[PDB]
Amino acid sequence: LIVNVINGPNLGRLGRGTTHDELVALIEREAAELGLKAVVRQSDSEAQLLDWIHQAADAAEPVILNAGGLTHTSVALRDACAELSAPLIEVHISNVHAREEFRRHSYLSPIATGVIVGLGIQGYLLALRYLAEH
Amino acid sequence: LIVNVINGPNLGRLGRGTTHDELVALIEREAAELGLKAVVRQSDSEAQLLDWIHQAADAAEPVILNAGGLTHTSVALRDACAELSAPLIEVHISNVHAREEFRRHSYLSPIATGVIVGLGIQGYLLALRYLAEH
Amino acid sequence: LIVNVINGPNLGRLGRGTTHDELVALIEREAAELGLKAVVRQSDSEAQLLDWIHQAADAAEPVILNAGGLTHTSVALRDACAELSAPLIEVHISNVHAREEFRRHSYLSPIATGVIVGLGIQGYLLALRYLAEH
Amino acid sequence: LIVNVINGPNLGRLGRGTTHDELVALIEREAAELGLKAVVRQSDSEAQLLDWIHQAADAAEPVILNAGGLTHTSVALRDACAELSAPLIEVHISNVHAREEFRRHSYLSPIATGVIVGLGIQGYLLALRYLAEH
Amino acid sequence: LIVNVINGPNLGRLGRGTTHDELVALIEREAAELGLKAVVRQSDSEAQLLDWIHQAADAAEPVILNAGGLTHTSVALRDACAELSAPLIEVHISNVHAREEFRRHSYLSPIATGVIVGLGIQGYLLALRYLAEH
Amino acid sequence: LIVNVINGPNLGRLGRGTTHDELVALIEREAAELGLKAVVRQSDSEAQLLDWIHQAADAAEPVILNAGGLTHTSVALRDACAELSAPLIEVHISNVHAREEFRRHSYLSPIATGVIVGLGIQGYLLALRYLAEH
Amino acid sequence: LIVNVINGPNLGRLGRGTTHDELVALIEREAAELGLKAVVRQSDSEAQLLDWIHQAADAAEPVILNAGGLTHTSVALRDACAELSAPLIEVHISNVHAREEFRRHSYLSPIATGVIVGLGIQGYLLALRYLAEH
Amino acid sequence: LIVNVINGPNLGRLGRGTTHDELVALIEREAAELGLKAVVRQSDSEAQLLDWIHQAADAAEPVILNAGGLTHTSVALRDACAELSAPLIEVHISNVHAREEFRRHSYLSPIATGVIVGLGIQGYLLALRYLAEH
Amino acid sequence: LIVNVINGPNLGRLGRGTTHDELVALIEREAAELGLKAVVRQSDSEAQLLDWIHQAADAAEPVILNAGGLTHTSVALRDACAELSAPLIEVHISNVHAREEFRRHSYLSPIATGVIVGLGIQGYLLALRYLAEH
Amino acid sequence: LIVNVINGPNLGRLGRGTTHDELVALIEREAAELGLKAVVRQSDSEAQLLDWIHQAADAAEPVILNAGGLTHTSVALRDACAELSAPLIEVHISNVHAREEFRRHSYLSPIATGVIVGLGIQGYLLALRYLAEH
Amino acid sequence: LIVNVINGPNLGRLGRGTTHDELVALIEREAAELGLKAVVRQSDSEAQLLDWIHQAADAAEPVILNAGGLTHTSVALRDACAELSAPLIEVHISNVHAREEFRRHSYLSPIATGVIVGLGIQGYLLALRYLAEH
Amino acid sequence: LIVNVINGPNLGRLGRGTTHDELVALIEREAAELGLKAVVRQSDSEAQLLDWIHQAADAAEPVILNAGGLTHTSVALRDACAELSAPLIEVHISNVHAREEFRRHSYLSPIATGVIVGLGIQGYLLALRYLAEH
Ligand SMILES: CC1(C)C(=O)[C@@H](O)[C@H](O)C[C@]1(O)C(=O)O
Ligand SMILES: CC1(C)C(=O)[C@@H](O)[C@H](O)C[C@]1(O)C(=O)O
Ligand SMILES: CC1(C)C(=O)[C@@H](O)[C@H](O)C[C@]1(O)C(=O)O
Ligand SMILES: CC1(C)C(=O)[C@@H](O)[C@H](O)C[C@]1(O)C(=O)O
Ligand SMILES: CC1(C)C(=O)[C@@H](O)[C@H](O)C[C@]1(O)C(=O)O
Ligand SMILES: CC1(C)C(=O)[C@@H](O)[C@H](O)C[C@]1(O)C(=O)O
Ligand SMILES: CC1(C)C(=O)[C@@H](O)[C@H](O)C[C@]1(O)C(=O)O
Ligand SMILES: CC1(C)C(=O)[C@@H](O)[C@H](O)C[C@]1(O)C(=O)O
Ligand SMILES: CC1(C)C(=O)[C@@H](O)[C@H](O)C[C@]1(O)C(=O)O
Ligand SMILES: CC1(C)C(=O)[C@@H](O)[C@H](O)C[C@]1(O)C(=O)O
Ligand SMILES: CC1(C)C(=O)[C@@H](O)[C@H](O)C[C@]1(O)C(=O)O
Ligand SMILES: CC1(C)C(=O)[C@@H](O)[C@H](O)C[C@]1(O)C(=O)O
Ligand code: NA
Ligand code: NA
Ligand code: NA
Ligand code: NA
Ligand code: NA
Ligand code: NA
Ligand code: NA
Ligand code: NA
Ligand code: NA
Ligand code: NA
Ligand code: NA
Ligand code: NA
Ligand code: NA
Ligand code: NA
Ligand code: NA
Ligand code: NA
Ligand code: NA
Ligand code: NA
Ligand code: NA
Ligand code: NA
Ligand code: NA
Ligand code: NA
Ligand code: NA
Ligand code: NA
Ligand code: NA
Ligand code: NA
Ligand code: NA
Ligand code: NA
Ligand code: NA
Ligand code: NA
Ligand code: NA
Ligand code: NA
Ligand code: NA
Ligand code: NA
Ligand code: NA
Ligand code: NA
Repeated sequence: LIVNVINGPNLGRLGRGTTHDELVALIEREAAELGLKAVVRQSDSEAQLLDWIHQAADAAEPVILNAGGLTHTSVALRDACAELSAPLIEVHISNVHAREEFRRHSYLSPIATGVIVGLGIQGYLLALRYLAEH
Repeated sequence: LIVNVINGPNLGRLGRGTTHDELVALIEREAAELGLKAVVRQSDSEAQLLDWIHQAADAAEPVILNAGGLTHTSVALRDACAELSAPLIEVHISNVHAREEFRRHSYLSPIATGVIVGLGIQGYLLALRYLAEH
Repeated sequence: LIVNVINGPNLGRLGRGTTHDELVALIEREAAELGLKAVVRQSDSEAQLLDWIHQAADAAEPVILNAGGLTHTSVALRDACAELSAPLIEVHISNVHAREEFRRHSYLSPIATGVIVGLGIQGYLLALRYLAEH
Repeated sequence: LIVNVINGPNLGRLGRGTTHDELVALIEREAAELGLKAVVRQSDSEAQLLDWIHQAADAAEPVILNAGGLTHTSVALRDACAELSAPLIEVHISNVHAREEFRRHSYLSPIATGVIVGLGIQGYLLALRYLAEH
Repeated sequence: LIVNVINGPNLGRLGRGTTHDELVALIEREAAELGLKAVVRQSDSEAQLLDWIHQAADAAEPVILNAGGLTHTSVALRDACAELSAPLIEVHISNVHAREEFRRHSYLSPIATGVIVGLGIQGYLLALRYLAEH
Repeated sequence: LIVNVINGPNLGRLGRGTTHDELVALIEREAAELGLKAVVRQSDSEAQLLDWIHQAADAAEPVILNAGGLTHTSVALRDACAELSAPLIEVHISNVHAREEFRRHSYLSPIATGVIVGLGIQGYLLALRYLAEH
Repeated sequence: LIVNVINGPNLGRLGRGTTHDELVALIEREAAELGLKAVVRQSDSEAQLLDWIHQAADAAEPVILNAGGLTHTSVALRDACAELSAPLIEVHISNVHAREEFRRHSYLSPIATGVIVGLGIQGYLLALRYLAEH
Repeated sequence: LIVNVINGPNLGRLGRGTTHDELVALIEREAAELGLKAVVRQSDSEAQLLDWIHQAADAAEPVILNAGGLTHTSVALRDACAELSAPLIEVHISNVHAREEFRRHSYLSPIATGVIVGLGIQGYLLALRYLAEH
Repeated sequence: LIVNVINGPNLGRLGRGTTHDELVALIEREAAELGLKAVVRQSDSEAQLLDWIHQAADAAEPVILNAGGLTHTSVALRDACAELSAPLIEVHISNVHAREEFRRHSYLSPIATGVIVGLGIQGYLLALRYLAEH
Repeated sequence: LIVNVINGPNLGRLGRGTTHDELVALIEREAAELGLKAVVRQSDSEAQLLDWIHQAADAAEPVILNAGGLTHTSVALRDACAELSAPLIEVHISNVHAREEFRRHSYLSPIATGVIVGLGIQGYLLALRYLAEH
Repeated sequence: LIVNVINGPNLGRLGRGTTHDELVALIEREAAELGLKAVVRQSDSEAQLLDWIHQAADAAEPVILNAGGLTHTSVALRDACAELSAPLIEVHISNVHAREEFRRHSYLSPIATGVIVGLGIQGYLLALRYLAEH
Repeated sequence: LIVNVINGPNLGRLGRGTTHDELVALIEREAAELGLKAVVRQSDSEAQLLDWIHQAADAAEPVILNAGGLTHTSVALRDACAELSAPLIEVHISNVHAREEFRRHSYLSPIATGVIVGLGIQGYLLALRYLAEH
């Protein structure tokens, strides 16, 4: 039923095409179509992201996570995500493999159920659809 | 309209859960639902895979590619895929980031539109859905 | 007399065996037995940890620090800890050397007085005992 | 006209020679002499630094940035700084090349207009003078 | 009841502060206070160290081990230590992380229960106290 | 009073914008304004550069050095520069961190007082101003 | 009873001492002496090797494999070999450790039961003898 | 007299400027002018390339080889080429040193007589001319 | 006629399945069957192993060597083994390639005639059989 | 019309077979046959080589360059060569890929039109022929 | 007056040219000529070498040390040698830089006064002469 | 009879203890005592050093070479030195192994007869004595 979509640093700057408010609206609409409720949250603060992941761990709710630059750098976020019992889908809007070498390593991928990159904002919608069939 | 799904070495051994024939049937059914025609092919021969990629290049048809172990090893396959003008979506059934370090490098990812890993056979269906909306 | 025990990200999630509140109680009891006063604080926010380290620097108070994942990643925390004049003991509950390779590097160890790993929550109590004899 | 000077973690601890309040006063005085207005801000919180960089991006204002330890570690800060359209000058008080090897890599340098290191607090004043002539 | 304390090469040269004979006396006194019997042995010969570890394996006795330079170099010692069923605590007098890079790798740490470094000879006494509570 | 500005290989090719003769004129004008005398010299010969550095060592005169490609390659030049007692400021016109990886290492930076990169020819003028206040 | 001996690229060129036909005859003779039936096959085509490995997986038959240069390069072959339930013995005629560094890594060794190198064609016969006693 | 020109994977796709059929015609014309007979063959199959190299080894005929992506990846092809007694000239149309780092390593170069890169299809003609004078 | 079997550190601990005394008995029985005399020796002391290798060098006798952890670490043992004129077969009971990365390098393999790993104690018997046919 | 052939350090020592004077004569003869004028120069001085490259840049003349050991070491020479507008062909007499690993990296190759190695002094003549057809 | 010459593993095998007994005689003769007394000792046992180094530390006597393979591998020997107050000269008979890469690193060189390699047994005599003038 | 002593960049700056003129005098005196003639030359120019090495190659005269920083950087100097038929002794005044890591690699050591480091100016005199006995 409930799916958490958690966006990390700089994702509030989307579109400055699709803005973060637009993304929320798109996700909510898709979720309803699939019979799910999407809770979409964004923060530039690692501590706030950690708190949202802790809550999803306690509730056994799935998480779709685009951690922004913290993907590549945060062991703390990995440690929190490792506690999740429900699925964790990592999403990147851009194809990180076509950019700098440092973007090709993720602390999150090894502990995620799966990873979608380079499909733009549709990545989020495809992750929802995976969770609805699972 | 037409989407090519190309599976590389050892993918004929799926299920020995879901068999390769079953996967073909699942993909075909999903494609029809989306208004697409899926052409699904599998080979253990790099040369045969190259030929199928060349044909998709000449026809300007999108490709969903699970190259199996060649993902990690074949520059020749990368070179062929670089010629494609329509989208290229790389799919892995397993989460390659939760396995050996060598599986975490792909010669294909940098030249793909995007990459889906770890979502099992649903990865193929989600890639179809991306192409139908694009 | 006064010893600061500072716990970083995810340490509030201990026990979800020993909870963080239990750990506080254990530390306080041991401190009193040794003739010390323990001030035990936890935060998921790097900025908050930095502030507590700055205060210990200004007061010339010893610090027992379990920085969680920031151990492996934060130069900022190292820089703050380098200002401490009293002893700094790094503690990890788990044996970081029996886990992923990335956990085997610490930005803090080179600037600490010493390091205790893998002795569970007793590590904290043993660090207190070192400080009481020093 | 307006230049933002942004100082990151631990820079509030300057002088505990020149204190952070003194640095602000020095910068403001130099700015006025050059016909500029300097807005000088410091934070130990990455999220707060990100917000200030976002604002400078939206206003098309130049930034002089001493990110402290985040220089070496934060992809998130790089990503925010990449959005700036006006110049970005990276400043370090110390000569990072005469210290530990890890300080010799910066996530910011590749995206900065230029970089001044090792000239102490005069680095800030020299960066102002560059911006006044540009 | 019985704890073996095993010191490797060059540890007989302690104090030429605290000498190796003094260390033995300190350990024995602490052990008695904790209700334990400490058997403290030192050798510069890897073969002799191996024999003492084999005996502790056969007797299921805990070991506190400061292997000196062999920490960094001996796979043979690791292999012997891997046979121990009771706890193994690695101790270094100095903080190996504040010295040459080569001292920051240990063949023993991954197979130890835990590791104490940089607390001087008190490290041995703290390891005894861990074993008495375990 | 006297400051030496030493330019290495290929710097005579500046402008083929600002030519090397123009740069000399700009530097001389700025120096006079600051109450300094600038001696500006350029050579493509490492031996000649070494001789000029030796002379500045013997006279205890400050040096502003843009060694061109020798920055990245010459231990001999580092060794000569290490003898200087007065300040040494390394200047690069381009932002070397936005170019090939090999340009991001300098044999000179560790032994320089400070380093200015990416501010174009103004880097030289800013280095003069540092020396006038020091 | 049945053992498959599979030789990869360039092994048909043996002796141009012992030729590949001679090797087949030697293996067959040894197999009969041990009460086994040896099926010896060679191909320069990875796809053909994969097919033979798939068949041995389906039949639960042991495999003695000299993959030639594919040893060092093929993840696809590793993936096929990982499916085998009966033993897999890797054989090299030459001592790969006395040659180029690249020959000292094998994608197959980690998944093999064991590995024999440098014993010439007797390696094959010794592998047969292992399988007869197992 | 006879020279073999062997082209590997994707070289049949030349011109989709100069097509592979055109290249054959150009080579044949140049060969005749030099008093040579050129046998030009292309395949996307490693096994087929191996067979052609084996035949050139048996006939003691020179080889001009553009192995395409296999240059960078195939130990099997190196092993076959090592058997050649007549000269082996490696040719690349593109300048592999101006592309991705992975293209700057060749398994073939160490065993070739020489290597021509970046001179386009004229590289083949220049290799013929070398063989005619040798 | 005479073959030396030399076992290094920790091999006396075999079976605490097959014990070291049992292994000796098995080897002796196999040797007699092959018309050989096996001299089997074990030591945890590198110096003692060196002496036995020196004696085999002086007598021009073949050696089957399982150096235990010294395989991975001892240049001294390599240097002694390099003096042997008769064959040297390296044996490991376990498949070192399926364990830690550090076990995948041997100082001995490059100087050995050949290497058998992962075939358990039968490895020793197979090495004897090689020497009997050679 | 005019082609510069520039030889770097130690190339004056050719033949102490073909001497440097002989090479000049061979090149001049070939050039005339092709309708070109070859200007062949050699120096052991990097500064002198730089000057000759600067002149070829100013005249928009092609360069055939064998930089000797500077190939592997000089960023200054790369920087000068990057200014050339006409083609730059790098030539090595020896096959650098069959020698020490350090010879397999060139600072020049990425900025050259193409590279010929291992064809002896004919490499120079083949480079002339490329330039005559281009 | 007294100089210790300490030879490590395998040095007793010299000449099986100059034997170890001959070397002793040569050293003793040279020492007497210089007014010194040479005590020359050899062992294959690290523990024995450590003891001899400890004694030289306690007596403040200079040491000429050829540690054989332990040069490259023993931190324990480095640690003992670091205690010496009188000079320490490292000697190798062979030129270790012309052999395998692993021989080009020494744990001893950084703590030695100096190092002589590749001058054969004369290296020992030259080291004596250094000590006589110092 | 004749020995060349060649000093590279910055060696003319010795003593600004022993000056370069003093070193020449010391060497000449020692040479005469040994029945040799020493020709001692110094230059900061690589080209000049190359010329002196070429002359020693042509005359078959031994060389004692302290190349200064070029030791670590010049392939050209290595190439010239490789031509020498008489002995080549590399000398460093300082112990390069006790300094920066980059000083621990020499392009010259592999091609030298031997190497003396860290014995100060006596290194030169000891090298002369080696050549007199050889
Ligand atoms: C571009 C984004 C949002 C980002 O912040 C980067 O640091 C990251 O490498 C990729 C990213 O998460 C994305 O493409 O979604
Ligand atoms: C398991 C598959 C099919 C494979 O062949 C592996 O080599 C590859 O690393 C991952 C893979 O492509 C997949 O999970 O789809
Ligand atoms: C498990 C803890 C708390 C942690 O957060 C990890 O990131 C770290 O590697 C180890 C750790 O600090 C610990 O074991 O105390
Ligand atoms: C010393 C400062 C402020 C810092 O925090 C360090 O992490 C950084 O490497 C250098 C630094 O930014 C500086 O010198 O300004
Ligand atoms: C200093 C000691 C004893 C030692 O022998 C070193 O090799 C090791 O790195 C650290 C050490 O074990 C210690 O500090 O106890
Ligand atoms: C471009 C310059 C002058 C140069 O020669 C390069 O080798 C160097 O990497 C940067 C440089 O010194 C500069 O930008 O001033
Ligand atoms: C020599 C062989 C057959 C081979 O093809 C090489 O690529 C490989 O490194 C070793 C090899 O498999 C062998 O020695 O059997
Ligand atoms: C472009 C070609 C043909 C190729 O297939 C690449 O994999 C290779 O790196 C270079 C290449 O062989 C060539 O430029 O001829
Ligand atoms: C397990 C043995 C005996 C050993 O001591 C390890 O150090 C080595 O990596 C492998 C080993 O020699 C063996 O498996 O025979
Ligand atoms: C042998 C030559 C001339 C040379 O000086 C080497 O440093 C270089 O690696 C190769 C070389 O340029 C050549 O083969 O032409
Ligand atoms: C050859 C010697 C004696 C040795 O034992 C090697 O391990 C070492 O690399 C060099 C050596 O010490 C020597 O040449 O004196
Ligand atoms: C100090 C010297 C002269 C030098 O120039 C350095 O570059 C080199 O690393 C060591 C040196 O050659 C020496 O100590 O003789
Ligand atoms: Na929720
Ligand atoms: Na990871
Ligand atoms: Na999209
Ligand atoms: Na199709
Ligand atoms: Na890639
Ligand atoms: Na699925
Ligand atoms: Na407090
Ligand atoms: Na560190
Ligand atoms: Na505990
Ligand atoms: Na502002
Ligand atoms: Na970067
Ligand atoms: Na300042
Ligand atoms: Na005991
Ligand atoms: Na380890
Ligand atoms: Na202590
Ligand atoms: Na001057
Ligand atoms: Na450096
Ligand atoms: Na400028
Ligand atoms: Na079969
Ligand atoms: Na592997
Ligand atoms: Na054989
Ligand atoms: Na043919
Ligand atoms: Na190679
Ligand atoms: Na062309
Ligand atoms: Na014997
Ligand atoms: Na080796
Ligand atoms: Na067995
Ligand atoms: Na010209
Ligand atoms: Na390059
Ligand atoms: Na030639
Ligand atoms: Na003595
Ligand atoms: Na070292
Ligand atoms: Na000698
Ligand atoms: Na001379
Ligand atoms: Na070298
Ligand atoms: Na001296």
